[PDB]
Amino acid sequence: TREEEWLDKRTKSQEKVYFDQEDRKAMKRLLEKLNTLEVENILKRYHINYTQALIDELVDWKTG
Amino acid sequence: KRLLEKLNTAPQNLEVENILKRYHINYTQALIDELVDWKTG
Repeated sequence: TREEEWLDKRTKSQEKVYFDQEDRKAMKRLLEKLNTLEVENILKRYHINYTQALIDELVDWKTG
Repeated sequence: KRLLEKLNTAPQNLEVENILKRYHINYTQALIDELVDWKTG
């Protein structure tokens, strides 16, 4: 017999769901607002899609 | 002058290739040769 806990959980649960969606929109809006290296060039010449991880290894491979 | 006139006239390839394998990206000998030359440069 604990109804106070029931209301407390309902409050935290619904608030999280509501603001969780708002967090997504907030990131998209601020990201769109903010929108408006040797290994990087060589790979672009070969028009090969390169991930950030691959760039790190090649740089480490040279320095190492 | 005479000696001056006379002077005037693989593993790294495997390392880079293995890396390109892990990312399953298309690799060509020209790219590997340049990266190898890029390492020495």
